[PDB]
Amino acid sequence: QKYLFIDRDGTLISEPPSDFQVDRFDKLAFEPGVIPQLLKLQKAGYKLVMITNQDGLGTQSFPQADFDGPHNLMMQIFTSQGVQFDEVLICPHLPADECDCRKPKVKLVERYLAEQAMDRANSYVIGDRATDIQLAENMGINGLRYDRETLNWPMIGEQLTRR
Amino acid sequence: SQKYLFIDRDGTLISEPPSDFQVDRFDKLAFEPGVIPQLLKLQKAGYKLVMITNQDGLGTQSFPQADFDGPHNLMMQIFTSQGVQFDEVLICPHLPADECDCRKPKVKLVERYLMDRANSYVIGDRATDIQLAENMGINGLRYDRETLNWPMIGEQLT
Ligand SMILES: [Ca+2]
Ligand SMILES: [Ca+2]
Ligand SMILES: [Cl-]
Ligand SMILES: [Cl-]
Ligand SMILES: [Zn+2]
Ligand SMILES: [Zn+2]
Repeated sequence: QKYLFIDRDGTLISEPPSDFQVDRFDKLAFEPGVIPQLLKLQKAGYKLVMITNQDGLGTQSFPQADFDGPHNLMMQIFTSQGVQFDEVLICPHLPADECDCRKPKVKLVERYLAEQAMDRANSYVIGDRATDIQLAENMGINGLRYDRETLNWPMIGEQLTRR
Repeated sequence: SQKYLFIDRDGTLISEPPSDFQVDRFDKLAFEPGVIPQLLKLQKAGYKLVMITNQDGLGTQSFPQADFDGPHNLMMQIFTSQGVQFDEVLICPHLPADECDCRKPKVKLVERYLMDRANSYVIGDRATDIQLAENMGINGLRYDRETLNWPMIGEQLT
């Protein structure tokens, strides 16, 4: 079973440069081609897992309800279009917290690291940061660095369905 | 000449809010199932897309433009980022009691198009969308999420 463990901010949707929080609907913007390309990936046999660091989500620096609105709408869009994430894995912690679950730590994905849980050879972490790539290393799998110009959703869709 | 799909907004591309028929809040925005992949499938088959919508009283105290713009611009962001392009977005903002020239099924918003008539369509969920197709001299598909939906239409037209 091949899995794509996919980052949220800066990968599925744009990352706001001011505070790095999609905490209003006008800061919500899908990355180009993400929907058709995730559809294409699913049709090739990949299951999808969302994995995101959301610094201080739940607290007053990032109120749950400020996150929920655009997140839920993002999820309705995916679901309604046929894109299904098996899980959405979120670390709401601050880096100072030194929590167990903050990417590139593997705690959130521990069940996929069980011994026949996935096909490590053909599974990927897709994300736009070094920490996504480090997560992949920590997981014993491939890391793809999403880039809107140089490794984008159409390129990814093509590359991962190559035979 | 050119194949067009004249596509209704509320109830056809996006969900129609059941109590007040206005998508005037972000939390009332939802996409109709499969609308994105099917419109992309339709584009690849040579259909050009035009959005056509009655937005009763858009700009009045009951439907302020700023209330419309937010969810609408977001919907547009989503479509465009995913490769779906509407050549135009044609809006009648009037109340029915105004009896304007532009409220579907009247043909005014679309005069300019009045294209390959035999392969062109109005797609919408109301009898008024079907009447628009008749008034325009083209085909009408009565969208229904359950019974004549986006995957069916994508398949039918390709
Ligand atoms: Ca990111
Ligand atoms: Ca309608
Ligand atoms: Cl992250
Ligand atoms: Cl209408
Ligand atoms: Zn954590
Ligand atoms: Zn009008």
